Amino acid sequence: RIPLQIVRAETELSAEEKAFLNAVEKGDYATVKQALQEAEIYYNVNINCMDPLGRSALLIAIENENLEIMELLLNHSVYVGDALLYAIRKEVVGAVELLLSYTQFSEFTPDITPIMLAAHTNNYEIIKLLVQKRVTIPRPHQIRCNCVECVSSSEVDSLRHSRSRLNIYKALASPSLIALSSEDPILTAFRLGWELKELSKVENEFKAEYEELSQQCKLFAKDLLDQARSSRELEIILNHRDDLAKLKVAIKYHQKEFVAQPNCQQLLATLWYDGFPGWRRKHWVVKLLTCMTIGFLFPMLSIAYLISPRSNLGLFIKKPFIKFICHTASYLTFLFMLLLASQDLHVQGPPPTVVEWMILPWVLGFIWGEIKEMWDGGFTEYIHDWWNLMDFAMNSLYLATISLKIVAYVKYNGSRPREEWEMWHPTLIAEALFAISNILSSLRLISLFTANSHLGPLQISLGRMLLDILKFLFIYCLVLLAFANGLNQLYFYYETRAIDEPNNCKGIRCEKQNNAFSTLFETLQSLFWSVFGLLNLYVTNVKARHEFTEFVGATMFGTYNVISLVVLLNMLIAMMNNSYQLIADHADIEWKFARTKLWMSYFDEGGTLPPPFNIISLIQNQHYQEVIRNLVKRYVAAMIRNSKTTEENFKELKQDISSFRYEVLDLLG
Amino acid sequence: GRMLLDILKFLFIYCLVLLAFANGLNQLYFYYETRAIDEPNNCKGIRCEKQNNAFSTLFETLQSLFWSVFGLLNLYVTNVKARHEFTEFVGATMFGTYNVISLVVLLNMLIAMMNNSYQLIADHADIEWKFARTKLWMSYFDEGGTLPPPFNI
Amino acid sequence: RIPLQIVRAETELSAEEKAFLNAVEKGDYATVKQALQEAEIYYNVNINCMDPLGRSALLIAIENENLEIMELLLNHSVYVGDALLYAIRKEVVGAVELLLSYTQFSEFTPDITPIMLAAHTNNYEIIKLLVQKRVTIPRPHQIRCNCVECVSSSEVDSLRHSRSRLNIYKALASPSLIALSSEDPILTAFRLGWELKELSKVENEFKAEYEELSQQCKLFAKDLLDQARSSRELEIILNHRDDLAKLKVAIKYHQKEFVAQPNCQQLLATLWYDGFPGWRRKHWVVKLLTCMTIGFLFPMLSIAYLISPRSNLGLFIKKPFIKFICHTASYLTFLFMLLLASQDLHVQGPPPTVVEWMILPWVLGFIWGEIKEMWDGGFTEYIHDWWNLMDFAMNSLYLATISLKIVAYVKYNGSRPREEWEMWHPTLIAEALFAISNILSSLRLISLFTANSHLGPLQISLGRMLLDILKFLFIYCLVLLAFANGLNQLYFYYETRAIDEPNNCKGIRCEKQNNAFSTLFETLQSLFWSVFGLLNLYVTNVKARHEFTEFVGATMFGTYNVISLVVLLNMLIAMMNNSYQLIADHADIEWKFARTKLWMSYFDEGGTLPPPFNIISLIQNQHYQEVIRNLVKRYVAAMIRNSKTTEENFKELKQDISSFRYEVLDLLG
Amino acid sequence: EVIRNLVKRYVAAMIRNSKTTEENFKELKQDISSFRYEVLDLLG
Amino acid sequence: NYEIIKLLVQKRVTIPRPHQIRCNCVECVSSSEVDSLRHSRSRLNIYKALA
Ligand SMILES: CC(C)CCC[C@@H](C)[C@H]1CC[C@H]2[C@@H]3CC=C4C[C@@H](OC(=O)CCC(=O)O)CC[C@]4(C)[C@H]3CC[C@]12C
Ligand SMILES: CC(C)CCC[C@@H](C)[C@H]1CC[C@H]2[C@@H]3CC=C4C[C@@H](OC(=O)CCC(=O)O)CC[C@]4(C)[C@H]3CC[C@]12C
Ligand SMILES: Clc1ccc(Cn2c(CN3CCCC3)nc3ccccc32)cc1
Ligand SMILES: Clc1ccc(Cn2c(CN3CCCC3)nc3ccccc32)cc1
Ligand SMILES: [Ca+2]
Ligand SMILES: [Ca+2]
Ligand SMILES: [Zn+2]
Ligand SMILES: [Zn+2]
Ligand SMILES: [Zn+2]
Repeated sequence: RIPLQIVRAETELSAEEKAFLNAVEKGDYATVKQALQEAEIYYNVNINCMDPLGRSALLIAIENENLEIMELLLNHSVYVGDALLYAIRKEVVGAVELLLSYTQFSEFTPDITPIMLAAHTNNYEIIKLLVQKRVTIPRPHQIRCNCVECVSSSEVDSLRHSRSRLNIYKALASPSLIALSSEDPILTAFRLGWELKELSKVENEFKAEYEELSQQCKLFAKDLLDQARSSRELEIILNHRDDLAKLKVAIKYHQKEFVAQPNCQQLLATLWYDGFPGWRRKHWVVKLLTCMTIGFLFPMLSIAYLISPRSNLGLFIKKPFIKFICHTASYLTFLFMLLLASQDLHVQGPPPTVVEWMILPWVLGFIWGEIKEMWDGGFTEYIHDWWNLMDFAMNSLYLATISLKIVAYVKYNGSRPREEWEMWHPTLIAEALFAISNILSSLRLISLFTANSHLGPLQISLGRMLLDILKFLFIYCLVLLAFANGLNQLYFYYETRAIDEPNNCKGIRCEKQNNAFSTLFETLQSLFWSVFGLLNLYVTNVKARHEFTEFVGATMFGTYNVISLVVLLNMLIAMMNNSYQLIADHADIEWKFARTKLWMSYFDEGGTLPPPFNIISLIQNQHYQEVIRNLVKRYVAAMIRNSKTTEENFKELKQDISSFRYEVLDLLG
Repeated sequence: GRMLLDILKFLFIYCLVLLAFANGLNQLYFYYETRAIDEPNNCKGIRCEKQNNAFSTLFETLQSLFWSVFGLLNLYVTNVKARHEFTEFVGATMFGTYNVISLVVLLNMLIAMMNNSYQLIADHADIEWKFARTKLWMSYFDEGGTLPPPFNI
Repeated sequence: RIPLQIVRAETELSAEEKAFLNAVEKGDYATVKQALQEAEIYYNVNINCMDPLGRSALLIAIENENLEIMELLLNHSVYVGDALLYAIRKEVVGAVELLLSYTQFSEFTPDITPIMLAAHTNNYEIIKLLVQKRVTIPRPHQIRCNCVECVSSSEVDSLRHSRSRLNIYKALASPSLIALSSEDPILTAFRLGWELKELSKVENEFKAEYEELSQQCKLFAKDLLDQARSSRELEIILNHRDDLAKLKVAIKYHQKEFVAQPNCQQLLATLWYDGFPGWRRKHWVVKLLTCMTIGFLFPMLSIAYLISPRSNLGLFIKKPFIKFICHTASYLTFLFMLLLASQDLHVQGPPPTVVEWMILPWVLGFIWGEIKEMWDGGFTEYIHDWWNLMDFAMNSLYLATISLKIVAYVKYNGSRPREEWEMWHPTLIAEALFAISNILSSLRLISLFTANSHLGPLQISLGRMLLDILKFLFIYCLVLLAFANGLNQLYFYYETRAIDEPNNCKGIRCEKQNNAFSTLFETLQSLFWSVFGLLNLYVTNVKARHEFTEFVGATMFGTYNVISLVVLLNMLIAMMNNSYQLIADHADIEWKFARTKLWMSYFDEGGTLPPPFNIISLIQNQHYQEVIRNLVKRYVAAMIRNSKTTEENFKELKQDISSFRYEVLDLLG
Repeated sequence: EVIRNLVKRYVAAMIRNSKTTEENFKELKQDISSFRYEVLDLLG
Repeated sequence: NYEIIKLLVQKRVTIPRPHQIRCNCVECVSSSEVDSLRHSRSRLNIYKALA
């Protein structure tokens, strides 16, 4: 048998104390009043005694929402320590008002204060009541602060310091506490969410709590925007300066839900189709014909803007959608010329052809536009855009091409057949670089999928899955390098000269593959091509009769095949499935944020002409404050309605019924 | 690592199917075994430029059926020098049934199992990783083994 | 503007009728009583008037659970038609008892009766109250009944007939109505669930409702089994005759949940490990060593059973687990001999070797065991097992092999080299058939995965996904046949003789593939092998300079590749994913049912010896009734507890409070 | 006529389905408090 | 709510007719240009009422 006793004993209550606590629980006002009056005289009952659950009489009265018994206990001067915190957590306005007018165990940490707890409960009534007085919340220090106080607190007690910081940020990120006590609730929500996201990044632990607090701030900003009821209010909000300034700030803080607001998107769409008033209601054929017409007329629009910007055609290109169409048409003509550029080849360093002469101004315009964007935007913004990396690569390659061409033009005059050219001849390197540049230039069209409704979210999904692909590539490369090292170690003894080969061809790119694993570089290439099955099996064979060596090499090759294809590739498929399912929910918001950034990029005056043509306050504050006041009122009302539309409710109902029953029985009897 | 368990579970039935078809193909083809001298380059087996004797012995049949999973086994290996077209057709049918089972059926079922297991274990990945990392960190708290090789000797 | 009016007008209530209905809704007993007494004299208020929702005063009283006002209305003789149905649906015992003691619109169809509605509500109290009287439910006819009444009702009104049949089956399948009024609740649940499943199969519409009713009956049987509290009760239940007879009946009706009951499984496990009392608590190595020892000693156990069944070794094989081990060991030795059978070949029809002579008794034993199982079990049971099909194939092939061998032995004596043998020589056909038989024999080991905990549910999952594979194979074959027809139509003009080929080899199984699409059979084979990439591209090339024909053939081949691989194979993967996710939940129950069938197959005396050694009542009814009574009581109590542990509840609370308030105000004032 | 029958049946069925929140508990408390105040006024 | 809807329809109540989906009258374009948010909200409210 297992004897069961009380290992951690406490102080039991007497019979009279238990009876008094039972009377308090049942809500019998008369018996509780008699017990208090008798305790004043006989001192037989301790009014501050706890229960087996640790609650005192005052805590029992608070938990039952019994205001009469609460006031009766308060009038008899019972212990009140931390009772206000319990009243606030219970979210009972009457208890809070009663207690405001006036080391034991506690359910609240020592750093919790009444205003902080009210903010944690996000109860607008109690938060407003506490802010009516002079209450303050301590300022959290910098995320990476290194002052003496922060390091001293961290070293003395890391748990307490982290808990206090989390409690402070829970208090500040309260939507009700931001609705009050905040000059600009929208900007406060933006920056508070950004700081919470940064804290989530920095704090490896407590990451989920900071992430959810940041998400809560983002949702509060979105709902405040949702409360707008007219286009005038929306324009006032988005144009406020601390045009579309606040929208730009929201984009800066990655407020995807705020930007993808349907009314914000509608306003941005009206700005986007400046020229066409009825683009929303048109047939597919009409839109396609209009887009084709504007694309084919892009040089005329660019020339008209160059000559006279103030005309029906001069300023027609400054419209965002028209500007986008013209830039896309210019890039498409550039790609068409790139395709045509491959339609005498023995000249060493030939002069550029007509197609190359037409291509050159586009390349110069691309370089000039890149450096102009670099100057106008800045450094950090330029480097934050990943597409710019590709642009840089393209430009560099093109520049290299030009350089090499010039070199080949000045260093060579004779016409020698390409068969006997040097391997590192300038023309061959220039042509290879130009081909790579063509590949990258055509691949640059992916970024335009954002402008499309059907292609945008798909591109978002693929870009997000590229992260899982990158994660898997590391372990794949580790396995590939391991097996390459092993196969090269095994096979490098049987390396044969190219002369001994049947066609004087050495390597795996010959008709009969040979020396697949002779060198580490060739072993890497062989193991790569085996993924796609282009490496034949007889490459694991050697001229000598070393059948054990051939079998071991074949076994290494087979194990590599099994791992890379059966195991790693299926695991990659499973990871992609999971990630795509995870990101399918938020694809629309991500796409709309990306498309909003694309649209905003075409609102600026700079960069109007596509290549190659580019180389040739108090009242506003008062209006914003009035609109913000209206939005805050509407948001508070809506959230109260949503909250209004548990076991403690049934406990309160029972308490009310019992109190009424005792009152009636006392009045009658 | 957790999906490796599903891989191990699937490997048993795959090996059963592979052994069955290897037994059948060897039983059918072991009569037409040819010497290495008769081969065009004195090379016998499937690791030659022209594959031959793919199903002559049980070991070679196992290797041929393994390499057929990755497509490195050519079709003409189901051909014999004699004019036994029925035997060649039956051997080719056995090879094709093995291909259908191992690739179309077994591999897709393995993919489905991996999907289910990965979805199941995605929820608790963080706790498992933190437990493993805690064990790794604790392994470096002890005085013993401070010096890495070769300084430990 | 859209004018809004009442298109379907009704009869509005007067002011006094509306006031009376409001008084009834509020529960004011005094005003309702006064209104009734005044209506008796002045006839100014219609006591049977409806409301805008169609409810009368009696229906309002019933819906509020106001028994006092209900009785007051009943004492004044108000219209009571269909009020009992509303009382039953409300599941109020007091209303039902009041109404039992005593063409307008109705919420219940005309075929609904009080007992049927009570069964639909599955309320044990009301069902018992109605069954206390003499109530009956009409018998549904046969599922495929063809009497005059059924066809007449179906032709006159199919909707009404189907609705009435569904209502009757909803009534009968009520767990409370089966707990009462049923001699054998378990057998009734089994057969009722089976019949509901058959109706679901037959009725293309209403399939989901019959499926859920059948599932409900299965769950009721499982819960009744769950209520057993001792092994004596469980043995009495499972051994009842209308051993393990009721368990066999449950297996017959595919009661998977009933069979996979943990207590049923525990009893079956104790029966399964008859010899070993402590097999549950043993190490893996001990179990493996014991299994290997018993497997290696299987011939000794078989011989001991043959000689003297009554000994420590004679009856040691009759134990189910030992019998399974011996049969598995015998089959494994047979497969080992099959493997050894491939270790002079110029003899036409050679005599059987030592390995073949050892194989022959195993084949004879397999055939004898198959026919013995066919005789002992029956025809329908034998053909219902799909594995038997494979067995049949194996046996047939083996028989064919033997026949051909005999033919080749008697028809040929000379030793001619195999190179110049006929294509259809008996020896070649016999060897091909034997190889196919070996493949099938080794593949037969899949059925033993059921006996394993880790391999069982996996086999269940793969078997269930084979259905999706079969479904996909139809459309794949349609596409394959279409493209084969097209490619053959295009290419059959350029068929070349085998002599013209470089090595006198014609077809795709040559070193240089040729005539890939010349004939329909060869086109089918080429398109099949292209799925696995073994068909080379140059097969779409012809000797003539018909570049258009070659391009069109290559385009057909490429379209076939795109469809079969990119489209069809990925769709197959998606289908397999969905089906595996769907069937992962019930894998354990399916596996345990299959394993129970496997275990039961080894409980019988017949078939004890594996090949080749196989060729050398009133008191019981009273006990079952007592146990069933105990189970029914426990099940009723448990289900009532589970149900006890809506807006109408709050409406009833408000009604009670208002009635109390009116009573107090009348008593005081 | 058929549409009238269908509309009646649909209305009844949807009302039944809707019948079969914190504001409900607030209303219950309000009713109890009103009854309590009425009784206390009537007695006292 | 069927009860309240019936009570209000007992009187003479009307709901404004929404225009064509691709209507191009002067009133629609004027309302869209003056306040797109208000016009869209009113159209959505009308269609919520009718449906
Ligand atoms: C598929 C092969 C033939 C490559 C074709 C290359 C280009 C001709 C395609 C690739 C991506 C296409 C672009 C994808 C995105 C859009 C957005 C599209 O706009 C919309 O879809 C919605 C209306 C709007 O832009 O506001 C305008 C066409 C455009 C530039 C497309 C123009 C044609 C592009 C450049
Ligand atoms: C993987 C390759 C080498 C093929 C091996 C073929 C056989 C040697 C394997 C295949 C399936 C195996 C069987 C799968 C199922 C079982 C159940 C197993 O029992 C259990 O797992 C739980 C204990 C119990 O049976 O009650 C006993 C071994 C046995 C017959 C296995 C014996 C060994 C078998 C026949
Ligand atoms: Cl070699 C290259 C270099 C840079 C770039 C980047 N870049 C683009 C590309 N856009 C045009 C359609 C898809 C994205 N337009 C530009 C206009 C001005 C400056 C840079 C520009 C593309 C290609
Ligand atoms: Cl050629 C063959 C024919 C039939 C069969 C069916 N069969 C089996 C197969 N069992 C043994 C282990 C896995 C399933 N045992 C038997 C005992 C008696 C009778 C038939 C029997 C297998 C192979
Ligand atoms: Ca750029
Ligand atoms: Ca059988
Ligand atoms: Zn600090
Ligand atoms: Zn009938
Ligand atoms: Zn209009």
